[PDB]
Amino acid sequence: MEGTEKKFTFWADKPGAYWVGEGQKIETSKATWVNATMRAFKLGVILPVTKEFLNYTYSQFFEEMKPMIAEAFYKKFDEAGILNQGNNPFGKSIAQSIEKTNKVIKGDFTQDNIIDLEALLEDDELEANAFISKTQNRSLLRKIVDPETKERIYDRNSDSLDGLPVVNLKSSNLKRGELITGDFDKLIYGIPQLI
Amino acid sequence: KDGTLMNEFTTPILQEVMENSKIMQLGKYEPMEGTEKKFTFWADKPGAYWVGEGQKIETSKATWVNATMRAFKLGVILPVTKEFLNYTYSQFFEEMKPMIAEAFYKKFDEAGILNQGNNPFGKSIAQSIEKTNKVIKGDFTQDNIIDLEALLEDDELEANAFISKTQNRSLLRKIVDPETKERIYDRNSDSLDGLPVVNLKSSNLKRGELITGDFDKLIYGIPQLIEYKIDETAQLSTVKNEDGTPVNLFEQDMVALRATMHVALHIADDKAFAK
Amino acid sequence: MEGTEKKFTFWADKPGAYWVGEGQKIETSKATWVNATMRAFKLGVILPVTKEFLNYTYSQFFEEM
Amino acid sequence: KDGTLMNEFTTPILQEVMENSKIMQLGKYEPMEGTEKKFTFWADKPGAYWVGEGQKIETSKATWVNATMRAFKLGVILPVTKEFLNYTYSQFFEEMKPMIAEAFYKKFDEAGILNQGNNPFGKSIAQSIEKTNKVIKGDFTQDNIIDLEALLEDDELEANAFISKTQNRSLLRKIVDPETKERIYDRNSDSLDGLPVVNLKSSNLKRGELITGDFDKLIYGIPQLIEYKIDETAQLSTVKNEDGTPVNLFEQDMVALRATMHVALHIADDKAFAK
Repeated sequence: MEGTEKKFTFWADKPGAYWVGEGQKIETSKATWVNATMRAFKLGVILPVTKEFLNYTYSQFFEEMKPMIAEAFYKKFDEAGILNQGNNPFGKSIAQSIEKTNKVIKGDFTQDNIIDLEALLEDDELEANAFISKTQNRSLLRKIVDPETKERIYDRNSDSLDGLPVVNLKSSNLKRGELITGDFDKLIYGIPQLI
Repeated sequence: KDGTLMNEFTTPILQEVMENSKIMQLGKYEPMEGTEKKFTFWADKPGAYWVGEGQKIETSKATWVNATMRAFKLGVILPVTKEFLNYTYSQFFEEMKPMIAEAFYKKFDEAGILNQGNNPFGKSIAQSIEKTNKVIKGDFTQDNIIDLEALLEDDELEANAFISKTQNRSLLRKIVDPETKERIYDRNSDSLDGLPVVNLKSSNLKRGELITGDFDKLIYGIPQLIEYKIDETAQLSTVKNEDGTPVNLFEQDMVALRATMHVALHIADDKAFAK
Repeated sequence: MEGTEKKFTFWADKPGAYWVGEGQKIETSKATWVNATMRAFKLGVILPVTKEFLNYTYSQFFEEM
Repeated sequence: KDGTLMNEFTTPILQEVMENSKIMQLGKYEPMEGTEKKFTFWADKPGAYWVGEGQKIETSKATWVNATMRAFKLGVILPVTKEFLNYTYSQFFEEMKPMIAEAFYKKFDEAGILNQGNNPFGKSIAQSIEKTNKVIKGDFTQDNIIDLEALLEDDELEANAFISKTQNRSLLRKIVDPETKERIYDRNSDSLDGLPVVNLKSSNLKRGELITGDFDKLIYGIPQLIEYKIDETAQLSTVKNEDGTPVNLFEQDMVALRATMHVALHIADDKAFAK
């Protein structure tokens, strides 16, 4: 998409009485905001420019580097939206929680607080599939002192905090605390247009 | 807006409404005008080699309560002008009828299980309050949860799945206890006693858990009438308010359905009490 | 399409002496809202409708009306 | 920026009138740069048995002019964002090129006949009329128009049709001739005396018609060029304000087509008197 597409209609429905018939209607729409941007490399690219023109192997390596930079482009956009708030988009993951309402705290760490965080999510009524966590944060989350342990997995494929499988991604974030992702729309146009 | 639309917007939450309709099942589903009579028990025992004696038991259920569907107020009147002028809004209204049909099953299941806003007498919470109490939502304890299972064994009642709201499930998931047994959680769904159960959206308190045994389901169909009658009792806010006389125009489609639930002998329900 | 839609475009004139290419194009849009509804029959046609059911000559007059 | 979509662009029945006026003038075109004049006027003796005076005058006049169409900046900046989103803007650019070509012929006529621009400078019809002083003061009468047309034919070459400036033609139509005949009335085509009059829009000219026959008109070719690299900034708004035009492809294509015109002095024109 060129911008942001409008969300699907909710429309609440209930049976109620046998004779009476009433149905609620709800409308949702999203406005177009924020666009992706890619900048050319400085200092390092200038050294590679002379090598690619003279040698054939360096020119082929530069084409292979374009594919590596394309993977880094998706990694940079995801890390900024989830942590430190360095993205163009307003109200996302950490920025959305800080503006509206706080759910969890990274300052205080407790085994009972982790179970209490799941109870707060049940009252808020939000469904989560996978929780995004950095490599540095995952090492601290793996080992913890507690009287009783429930839902961790670890040995199978990935370590679980509440009781669900999640993949770890490399991002600049603090070791203390864990973040969870709900629902977010993804948009892509392509990779490398100008040579 | 003043009755103007440039582009049609897609409706939010579709899977949640469909899940609530499938969740309301315990003792089969069959098409009937009222309530069908139950199957005969007839107790049989071997006893002696020469002597032969057999007990006979008869069961029957009387026809009571019928399903009712009402047309939408205020919101449907705004949509009536849009559907007549624009082709996209008219197609959206037909898609909304299918969404309201899923909400019809969700409204009937929530009223029977919680708050007692159903036409039927003696169901889930209403049946437990009238006959005998099994569980309490006022007091919460890990030992009491194990004690509730022991009380069900003495009562002799079989349960497949326990119906629980989204707000109640969040409180039930996290609990402080010295020893934990039968929870699952990571596989598909969290278990309270040791059995798989699907969660449905219903207006209920966070404290306490309810269990379903056996209940009969009845259905006639969805959306019969398309043309809407003149509004007088229903409140209108958009464009013009109606109280007495109204112009003949379709705003919300009328649905015809019939539902009757069979009364259960034993059912587990929790009620909150102040200390 | 519902309502009314109108589009207008204007082009800017370029300089005589060659130095720099001048752009800037003007765009205008016009739209009209609210459509008039046709009036329904009242007591005047209602008196004729009763005669149309009984008499054959009055039945043809209702179609002509 | 680029919020609501209009999906409409102005085309034809405006540029066609300006193109027809330039074609109605009729002038010889040459591919080679520069011009040349012919030798005129020679002295002759009347005296008997004597050589007398004997001198012949030679004339040579070169003509060369370069013309270029100006590219948009203010309107072109808004169009750049629309071009990437909508395919209609690319088709609109082809229609805009025809309008710019029509404006190119209009600017060449306004500089000579109306003296608005400095394209021709030396060889101008309005400048030649001011130097000769053949223009009539005040409002043009029906009897005065015939006298002015007869005066031009006696001194110089007779013109086929007088140039119209839209508003001047309407005032001439209201006036009636002394004889039993309609003056400046158009049944199918508008004509001053015999030949069809050409209508042209001018900012400087408002009242008074000028009659000209012999006029040179030469063109290099068609005005079409590819757009690359941003040049000449006036107004730009998208994300950040900029003083000098840089980065990306050009917003508007600048067309180059050289045009040259030579005047033989035949126009008289008319000007209104002020008190």
